[PDB]
Formats: sequence, structure tokens, C-alpha cells
Amino acid sequence: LLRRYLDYPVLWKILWGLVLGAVFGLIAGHFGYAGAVKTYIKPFGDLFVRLLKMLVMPIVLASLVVGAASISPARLGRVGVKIVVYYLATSAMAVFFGLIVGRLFNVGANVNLGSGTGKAIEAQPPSLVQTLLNIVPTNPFASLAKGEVLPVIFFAIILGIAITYLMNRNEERVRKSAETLLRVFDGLAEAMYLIVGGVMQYAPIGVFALIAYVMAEQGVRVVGPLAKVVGAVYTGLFLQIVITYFILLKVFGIDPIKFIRKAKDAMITAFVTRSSSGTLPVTMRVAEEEMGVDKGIFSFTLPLGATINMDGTALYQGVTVLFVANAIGHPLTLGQQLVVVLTAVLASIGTAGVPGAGAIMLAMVLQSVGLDLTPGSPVALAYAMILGIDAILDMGRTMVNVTGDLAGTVIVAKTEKELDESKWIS
Amino acid sequence: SLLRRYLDYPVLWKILWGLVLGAVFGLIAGHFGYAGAVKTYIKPFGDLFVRLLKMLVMPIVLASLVVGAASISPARLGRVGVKIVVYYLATSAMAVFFGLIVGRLFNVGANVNLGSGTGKAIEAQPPSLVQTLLNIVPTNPFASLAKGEVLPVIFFAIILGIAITYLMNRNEERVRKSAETLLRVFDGLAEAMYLIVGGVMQYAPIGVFALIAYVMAEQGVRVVGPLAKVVGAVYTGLFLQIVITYFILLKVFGIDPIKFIRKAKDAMITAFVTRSSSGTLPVTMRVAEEEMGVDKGIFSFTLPLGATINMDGTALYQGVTVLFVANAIGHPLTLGQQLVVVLTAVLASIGTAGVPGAGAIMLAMVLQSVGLDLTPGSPVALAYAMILGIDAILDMGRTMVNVTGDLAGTVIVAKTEKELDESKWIS
Amino acid sequence: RYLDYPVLWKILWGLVLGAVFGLIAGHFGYAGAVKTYIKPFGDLFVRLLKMLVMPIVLASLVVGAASISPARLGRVGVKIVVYYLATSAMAVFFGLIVGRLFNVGANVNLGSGTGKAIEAQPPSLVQTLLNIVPTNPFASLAKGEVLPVIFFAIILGIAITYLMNRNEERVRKSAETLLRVFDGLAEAMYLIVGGVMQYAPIGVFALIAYVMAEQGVRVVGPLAKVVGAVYTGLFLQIVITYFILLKVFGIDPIKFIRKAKDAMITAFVTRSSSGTLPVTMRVAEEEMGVDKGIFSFTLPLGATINMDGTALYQGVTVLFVANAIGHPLTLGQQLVVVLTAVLASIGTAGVPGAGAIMLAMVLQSVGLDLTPGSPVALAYAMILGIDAILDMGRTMVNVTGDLAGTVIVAKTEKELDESKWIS
Ligand SMILES: N[C@H](C(=O)O)[C@H](OCc1ccccc1)C(=O)O
Ligand SMILES: N[C@H](C(=O)O)[C@H](OCc1ccccc1)C(=O)O
Repeated sequence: LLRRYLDYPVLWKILWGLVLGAVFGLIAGHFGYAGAVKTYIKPFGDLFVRLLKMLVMPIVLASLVVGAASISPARLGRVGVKIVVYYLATSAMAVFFGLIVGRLFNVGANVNLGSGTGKAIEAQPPSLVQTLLNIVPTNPFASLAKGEVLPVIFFAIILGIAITYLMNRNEERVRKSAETLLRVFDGLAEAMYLIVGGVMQYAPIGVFALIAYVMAEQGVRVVGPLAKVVGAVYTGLFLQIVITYFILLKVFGIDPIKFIRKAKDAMITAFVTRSSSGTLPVTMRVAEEEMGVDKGIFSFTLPLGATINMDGTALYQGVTVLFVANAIGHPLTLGQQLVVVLTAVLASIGTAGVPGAGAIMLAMVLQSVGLDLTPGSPVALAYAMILGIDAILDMGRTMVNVTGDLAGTVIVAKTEKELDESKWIS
Repeated sequence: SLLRRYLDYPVLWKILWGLVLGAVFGLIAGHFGYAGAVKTYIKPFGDLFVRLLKMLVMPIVLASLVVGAASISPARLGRVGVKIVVYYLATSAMAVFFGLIVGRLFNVGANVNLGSGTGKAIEAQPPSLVQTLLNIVPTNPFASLAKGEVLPVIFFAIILGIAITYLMNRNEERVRKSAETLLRVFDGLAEAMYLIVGGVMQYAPIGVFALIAYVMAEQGVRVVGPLAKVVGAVYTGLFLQIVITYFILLKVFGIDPIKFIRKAKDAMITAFVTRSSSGTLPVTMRVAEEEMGVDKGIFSFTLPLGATINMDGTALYQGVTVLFVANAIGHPLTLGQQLVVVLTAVLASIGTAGVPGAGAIMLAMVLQSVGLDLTPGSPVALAYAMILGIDAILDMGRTMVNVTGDLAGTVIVAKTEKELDESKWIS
Repeated sequence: RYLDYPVLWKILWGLVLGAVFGLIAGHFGYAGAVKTYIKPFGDLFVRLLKMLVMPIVLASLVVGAASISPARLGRVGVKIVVYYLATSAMAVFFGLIVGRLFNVGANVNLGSGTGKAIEAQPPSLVQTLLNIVPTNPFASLAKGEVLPVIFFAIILGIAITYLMNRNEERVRKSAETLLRVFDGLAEAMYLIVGGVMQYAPIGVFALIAYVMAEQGVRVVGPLAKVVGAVYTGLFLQIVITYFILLKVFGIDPIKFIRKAKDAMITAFVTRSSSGTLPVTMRVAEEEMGVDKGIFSFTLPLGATINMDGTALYQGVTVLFVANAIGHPLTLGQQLVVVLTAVLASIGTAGVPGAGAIMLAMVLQSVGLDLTPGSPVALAYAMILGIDAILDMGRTMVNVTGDLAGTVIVAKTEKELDESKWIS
């Protein structure tokens, strides 16, 4: 009778896992029991996170090669530039919403910071041209064996274009060899999609465990000013999803409610996994088999959007800037806010592919608007206070990042006349 | 007697000859005072052999494991399939466990002590067993290939093989063709690795000679006492394996074990005399057909699958030899990496070759998974050279229990399915 | 547009424009502007060229060694190693000759200071001969190591060609699909190289512009004779040694150079022989006519162990720092220089930064040690100032030697397709 578990449709099976995990974590971590949760429950969550991370590199390499090798380079270039301008616009609007909400909700009214060696991170912004040079891999195998997503994107696209140029050639040997290499990569991509199907069949347990641990450990650090911060962040995220993405899908024809009902599979995996590059397998599978997007559009726009299009992250940064500026007692004016917007939009590009860049971008936005992040200063104390409930903030903004990647893929597909209209209508 | 003739002598006996010649050469050149004269003019060949052996460890556990897992996957396992595969895996696990038990009991490799210290960076932090299990799933399979990890890539290869079979069972044409081609690529890689591991095993005599010569010249340690102890321990472990494992597994599934022994006598003797698990496949097929009583289907499907994935003798030999290496180089194994040895030996038993070097390579893989660097010069390489320089005796001993387990599993799967007639068993 | 031109001699007019504009930007004091707004293109080109070295080497070598008999492969290897040793020795000989000619390091006031002094860590020859065997081939691919990949690809290609001659069927149809995978990979890599050569003019221009900007102002006085000595040594090395070897083995010198102007100009600015491997392999196969059996096993090996212009620079630098600290050498010390230079070319292949270690060996072999504070570590810190403009040409010659030796071994092995060589 175990099969009923494995034979349960996973659409309304994740949400139940997530909600029951939230309830269990809140009723456990409120009675002083987070230790048993972290020792006996959270291993399942970490196993699920690692099971998802295991697929991100083979899936991106294989699917991207098979896609780019099935698309004319002109279409690939126009899709690239369209999705890039879309990503910049969405990050800008997300920081705009973040600042608007932070000013509205009056986040950080009286933070009442203490005294101590606050958390500080040396900004050290990598150069922009240096980052655009790091997109080219000095070694493709070393860029595979390091978890970097952008260099392998570049190499996979180049290899796909070369492979289709080969399959356009005239000599039988080279054409057959190109076809065989493409069949290898196709089999690899499809095997990875099947493994993703299996992992998502297992996913309710991992989602339960993860959300239970997260809402149990930090289910009590949400009080007073931290409660204000988490409320303002989640309100900004819900307003980004319900205003910007809804209007952008409604202006290009895509029905918003349908897109959300279909992306609820890769949304509740991001909201819990707390990594946009982690849930890349789930979102690529959902954009291929629940949206009807050509494998040349989503396979290019989802992995890139997993390292560039950070909307929830940009919103969290734009609102924690207001929080820290109100904590130190020197509020932000109406021009420094535009500087924050520009600097966040530019930092999302300047940290494209850098691992652990969740704090470098915040250091950039704080340095460019005068708030030096030198340690021991009150600004470091407020940033450490935020890093406190970060684990409960890092949940929603990952969901917003992945929903943004998906909405960008869907829009670029629909505007390029390669979106399956059959599985959209009812 | 040129080197062209040297390539026709059997590999395992060449290796034992090389180890004995290395013993006598080290003794002579150490008593005459030529230690520094063999650490530079003889040792490089041993280091070359170690670097040539450690190379095939990663491309084998990636390709061979994929093909293996793609030959036993649940996408093509009916009732008999799963019921024999769970048996093969459980018996391999209990065989590695018996290897560990009898190795710790006999205290294998305690009078060799060729290690520098009793621990400097190892045996200083406890690896959480839960966190050690969550290291099976790799956060990046290519990073676990390029970093030289054996268990994460084994898990990823198993998962890829199962996925590829589930693809090959798909009604579509493009994806089925793609899965066929990917499996053919991995099959070709595994086969090329088997060719290269045959060449390396042909080179292995000179490497074992150089390593043992350097050891016995520099250090006065002898490799006869502990090695006879390891031989005795592996054979006692095989005896305990047969008796305990198969007699309980039979008496629990309604079978008289004495008749099982008196009937599999033929296959046991011929496997012990041929030193090959597959070279005795016709004989064990005949014994299971006309002397045991199995029907054509079961003894035609399980016996080849058992010739491929079901290996207890090699599993027990690893469970004893990794413990010998641990107790030899100085710092023994914990309780959180004995299970890593068990898991790696088991999950590696599902992808095998049959080539002579199917124990040496599947022991380098274990020595890398549990974590014991085979770095050239490190005492792990020297103790592994010792334990590989006697592959003949252990091989001839364990090839018997391999096919013994094959027959026991075939008869078990038959008797839990009512397809073996009683006219051959009941008197 | 822009792609409508034969790039055979568009790289030349990229290079000349780059050199003149770099000299101008250096004369006018603008090195910052060029390094900040021009060198990005050069670095993009260098990375586009390095991106292919490992896949092109692996695939090309496997496909080649799976279509050649191991005995023919061994004969080819012996021939090419003999050639590499001979050319390294003769290059050091030419370096010493032209150094004594120009009186390198005749007089120069060093000036006491810190001075560059790298710790000479000389590995034994046996260690750098065992390091050719990879402990883990994927770890050798993921580390930029070319020689372990050479070994693994050679033995894998031989194993594949041994499988494709087996009476079995499931393995005969499975070791010919892996071979076609590697064939497709090598072909796609040659296509990507042919697509990068379109951008190669901008890259060459930017690279040589930056290099002639930041160094074109330092080549004055006693530091200006050493560059003349190195470049006259390189020109003499080519025009004498390579032309004599070619005209002896039948190959045409002039046609050879006119055929190599694609992988000499893109190595004279890439400043890395192991990085310009894709372009030189493509140019060998598609302009010289060598089959994938010779130019895939000899070209990366020559990019790793053959250093002709580098050894000429070692000879010139040895004579420089010897005549500059007031210590002239002798004929015997010069023979020592030559032999230690060849043995350092061999017994250093593989370790990163191998360009400052073999120099330490060829210096310690004459009595001048790289000790910090000593006059040698102050007389060599000065010759290191112009190392870019002194390394460009010697990388050019390090690659021209690879091409010449590949063509020599080919024409000796009848592999050289004689239809691509006469018009
Ligand atoms: N939550 C996301 C994630 O963990 O992937 C996000 O990741 C940080 C990041 C990493 C790389 C590039 C941009 C942003 C974040 O933490 O803000
Ligand atoms: N960079 C030059 C070249 O590759 O030709 C050469 O560098 C030596 C070198 C560099 C890297 C690896 C091996 C040898 C030199 O400076 O003379």
C-alpha cells in the first residue's frame, strides 16, 4: 500500500508537505525542541538539497547543448538580448518595489541595536569587464568541475552552434559524428529529466523536513523590528509577483493565474531549497513539460536567470538598505534611493557567477550610497541582526527569483512564437 | 624468453612470482647495504605502477558502474529480477561484513607497522555518520570525478544507469535512440578501460617487484607472517561466509543445506580449479539444471546475472584487505567508514569485469572511498602491493564462493517461487 | 561587413596596427588607457583560445591514436623526441653565438635593491617522467595538465582501436560510437577555432598594442641590445635550422612559412605556446596536410616539452647576467649551458611557471645562482622588465618549431598529403 504515495499527483502534494512542515516546525520550535529537529529531521532536507544539486550541471550542459544545437544563431542572439533586457528591467522594478514597501511599512522604526563586533563583509567588487571576461571559460572541464554556471553556458552554446553547423556540412563522416555527439547529449539531458522526475516524486518529504527545520529554528527570532522586516520583505515579494510578473504576462497574453497554477511545482521547491541554482532541474523540467517551451529558449534563459536575474534578492537588498539606514538613524532621501536602484541593477550583473555573492551585492549597494560597511560600526550590527532572520527571509526571495526566471522564459518564448499554445488554454 | 613470451604467462602467478622475487631481492640488497641503491634505480617502477593503477580507478567506477546499473535496473526487473537482485546485494553486504568481522578478529596486518606515525591529521575529528551518508549524493558529479571521490560517483553512475534504462523503455523514437547511444558510449568506455586494466595487470609483476624490493630493502620488515595471516583470515572468512550465510539463508527458506553442498560440489570444485566465475558458467548451469532442479527460466536468467553482479568472494576479500591495510599503515578504521567500505564494495559488485584485475581495481576503489591515499611512496601503496602480490591464492579461493553464492541465490529464488521440482531434493 | 576578408593576412594588418598604436600610446604616456580599454579584447581572445586546448587535445589525440598502429606511433614518438632535443640544443647554440656577437650585457649599472629571486625548485627527471602518467585523468583534464592527458588519450585510442578489431559485436558497435563521439568533438573544436580566427584580428591588435605600449618605453640602452640579440637569434634559428631541415627532408621552407602565418602570428601575441595549440593544430591539419595521427600526438607534446625560442632566451639571458656582473664564461661553461638547457627542457615539462625554473637551472649550472640580494638577482630583475616583448617572439618560435617538426616527421612517415603542398 506504499504505492499510493508514489502514485499521488505532486501538484497538490507539495503544498500539503510544505504546510504540514510549517505547522510542525512552529509547534516544535516554540516548545524548545529545535535540537531534535536539526539532529533527526534536517538530514532529510539536506539530502534532498544535495539530490537536487547533483543534477544542476549535467542538466544545464546537456539541455543547453541540445537546445542551442536546435536553433538558428540569429534566433539565439535575439532571445539572448530580449531576455537580458527583460532581466535588467525586472531587477530594477524589484528594487523599486522593495524601496517603496520599505518606506511604506516603516521598516526599522526603533531597531534598538546593542553593542558588539557586528558582521561585516569586505565588498571588493570584481570589475565589470573582468566579469564579462570570466564568462569565457579558460577550461570547460574546470568550469564543470567547479559548479560555475555561466562559463558552462557559454561553452555549451558554442558547442551546440558548432554541432548544428556540422550537421549542416556535406561529408558523411563529420555529419554522422555530429549527430552521434548530439544524440549522446540528448540522452544525457533526458536521463537527467527522468532523475528530476524521481527526485520530485520524493520531494514532499524533503520539503516537509526543510521547511520544518527553518520555521522551527527561526520561528522565534521573528519579533519586533525583525518581524517588521520579514513582513515588509514578504509583502514586497508578493507585490512583485502579483504586480510586475502578472502585468508582464497579461501584456504579452500569457494568462497569469494559469502560469502560477503551473509553476507551483518549481515555486515551492525554490521557496524551501533557498537556492536558485539548486532548483534549476525542477524549473527546467516544469518549463519544458508544463509550459511547452522549445528546448532552445528555456535551456538558455533558466540557467542564465539562475545567476543573473535575481529579483527577490534585489528586493531584499533594496529593503535591507532602508532598514539599516533607519537603524543608524540617518534615513534615506529620494535620490540615494535611485542610486540604490542603479547600483543593485549593476551589482546583479557585476556578480554574475560569483559563488556566495549574497553579501557582496549588499556591500556594493551600501558602499555606493555612503553606508560604509566597516566592522564594529552600527551598520554592521544592523546587518548582523538581519542576517539573524536571513534564513526566514532567504526563503521567499528564492521563490521570487525562480518565478522571475520562469516568467522571463515564458515571455521570451511567447514573443518568439515557440510556445505550445495547446497546453495553455483549457 | 623475451618479453613477448613474458606476456603469455598467467597474470596472477606472474604477480606472485614478482612478489617473491621482490622479497628475496630486497633481503639481499638490504643485507649487502644497497637500500639507497634501490630507492632510486628500482623504486621508480613501483611508483609508475601505482600511478598506472590509480588511473583506471575513476573511469571504471563511472563507465562500468553505469553499464552494470543499466543491466540490473528496476526498469527491466520482473518478480524474479528484483527477488534475485535484492539477494545478490544483501549477500554481498553480509560478505563484506563477514570480511570486516574476521579481519578485526584475526587482527590482520599488525606485525608489519610500516607507517610513519599512529595518526597526525587522521583520527582527529569524528565524521558524522549521517553526514557521511549525505556525502553519497554528490553536490556536483563532475566535481566528485575531478576531486577523486569514489562513492559519490558510484551513486551518480547507478542513478544514471537506472535513468537510461527507464529511457530505453520509452515508446518515443528520438529519446530511445539517444538512450541507446549514451549506453553504447558508456559501454565502449568501460570496455576500453578493461583493455587498459589488462595491460596494467600485465605490467603489475614488475611494479609489485619494485615496491616489495624497496620495502624490504629500506625497512627490515618481512611480509610473510602477516601475509600468511591474511591468507588464513580470508579463507576462514570464506568458510564462515559459506556456513553461516548460506546455511541460515537455506534453513530459513525450507531447504536441507547438506543436500545443497553435496549437489553444488561439482560447481564448487570446478570453480576452485579454474579460478574464474564465468569460466565455469556452463558447469554451474548444468548443476543447477539437472542436479538442483531449477527450471529453464530461473537458472537461465539468474546464473548470468550472478556471474556479472553477484560476487561475495571479492567482497569478503576486500572487507578483509582494506582492514589489513588500515591496521598495517598504522591507524585503523572507525565505525563510520567501515560502513563506507561496505557500501562501496557492494555498490561496486554490481559493476564488474571478470578480468584478473577485478579485485585489485575494486580494492583500489575501496581504499580510495574509505579514504586511504594510494599516493606513490605512502605506506598504503606498499601494503596494497603486498596484498596484491598474493592475488593467486585468494583468487583461487574466492572464485569458489562466488559461484556458490550464485547457485544458492538461484535455488532460493526458485524455491520461493515454486519452480524447482522436489524429485531432485526429497529422498 | 567585417567577416568578408581572408583572415590569412588580416591578422597581419591587425598586428602591425596594434604594434604601431601601442608604440604611440607608450610614447605619449597612455599605458593606463590601453590597459583599461584595449587589453580586455586581448584577454577575451586569449581565453577563447585557451577554452579549446583541452577538448581539442583530448578528442584529436584519441581519434588519431585510434587510427594508427602502436608501432608506427612509437616510431613517430622516437623521431619527434629526437627532433625536439636536436632543435633545443641548436637553439641554445645559436643563442650563445649571437650573444657573444652582440656582446650581450657588455656593461650595465644594476643598482642595489630587492630584485626578483624565485626559489629554484628543480624536480628530478624521474618525477617529471612519472608525472606523465595521470593519477586521475579527469583531475588532469580539470587542472590544465596536457601531458597526462596526452598519455591517457594515447592509451585510450589504442584500446579503442583494439576493441574495433574484436570478433564480438556488442563491443564492435560500442567502441565505434565512442570513437565517433570523439570525432564529432574534435570536428566541432576545429569549427570553433575557425570561428574564433574571425575575431583573431581584433584580439591580436589589442594584445600586441598593450604589450608594445607597456614595454615599448623600457627597451632603451643596455636593455635594448638583449632584445635585438633574442630576435636575431630567433630569426637566425628559423632561417638556418628550420629551413635547412626542411630543404633536407624535401619540404619547401618558403611554402611552409607562408602556410604557417596563421599559427605564428597568433602565437607571437598570445605569448603562450600551450594556449595557441588549437590554432596550430587546425592550421597543420588544414594547410599542411598532416593526418590526425602525427599532428595530434606531436603538436601538444611539442607545446609541452619542445621550447626552442625559450631555450634561445635561456642562452641569451645566461650570457647577459654573466657578462653584466663581470664574469665572462668559457667554451666548457657554454657546453654546460647547452646540455643543462636541453635537460631542463625535458625534466621540467608539466609544472606551472616552467619558464622561470629552467632558467634557474641553466643559471645555477654556470655558477650564477638566483639568490635574493645578490648581483645576479638584481641583474636578472632588469632583464625581466622587457619579458613581454622578449617572450612574444620566443613563443612564436616555440610554435613554428612544433609545426616544422610535425611536418618533418610526417614527410618522413609519408603521412604528409602531398596535394596540399604543390600548386
Ligand atoms: N537566494 C539565492 C540563492 O541562494 O541562490 C540568492 O543567491 C545569491 C546569488 C548568487 C549568485 C548571483 C546572484 C545572487 C540569494 O541568496 O540572494
Ligand atoms: N610562455 C613561453 C611559451 O609558452 O612559449 C615560455 O614559457 C615557458 C613555459 C610556460 C608554461 C609551461 C611550460 C613552459 C617562455 O616564457 O619562454
